[PDB]
Amino acid sequence: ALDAAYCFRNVQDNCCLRPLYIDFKRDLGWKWIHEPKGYNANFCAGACPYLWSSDTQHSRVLSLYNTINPEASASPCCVSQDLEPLTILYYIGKTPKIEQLSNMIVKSCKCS
Amino acid sequence: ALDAAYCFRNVQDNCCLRPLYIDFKRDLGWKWIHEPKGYNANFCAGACPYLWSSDTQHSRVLSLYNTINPEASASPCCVSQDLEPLTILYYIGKTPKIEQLSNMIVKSCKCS
Repeated sequence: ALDAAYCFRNVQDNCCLRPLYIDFKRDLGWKWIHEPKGYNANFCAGACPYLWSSDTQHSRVLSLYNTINPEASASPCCVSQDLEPLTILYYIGKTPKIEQLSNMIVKSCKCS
Repeated sequence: ALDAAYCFRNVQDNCCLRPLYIDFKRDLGWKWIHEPKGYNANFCAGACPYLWSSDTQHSRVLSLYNTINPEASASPCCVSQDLEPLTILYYIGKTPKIEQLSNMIVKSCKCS
């Protein structure tokens, strides 16, 4: 899979999972989230050559088209595949609010 | 939607559907497909600013992160949303083969 095991601690140009830890206050200026203070959002980035983790038939065809005609700028894109949720705690005055946000953390990537 | 109505015949920088007709033989060198001779594959391309057709919570958060820190190269990507199939006819010797390929044509885009 295009996951941490394959992707982290390898520097490759093709589509792969890239690590990214976001500190809510420091990076986004969100001072209102109480816990957690940050999380491993991660992201997907890299080239999508022919048949490299192709999502659909369209990704397969476009990955071949883009190899032949790169000027078209029609390459498939390296995007999230598997994601995980994140539970946050924030206050609303003194009313503690707990919310489970789905699809917050990316665990694997694909060429779509 | 980020579809033909909004996107074609407008030249915008943000994520949008882009037209692309592929001629099998001329563009891909696939001489073995009998009908159709080509089709409207189309593609998705363009910038993903904060909240522009955000797919998941991760796309929402990363679109804000990328606005503040563009060097990170962590932007969400403009990718297919709705797709359509395409039926092709090809021969295998003199055995006509008919296949319906799913997700061949892109009709709308999203920032994922």
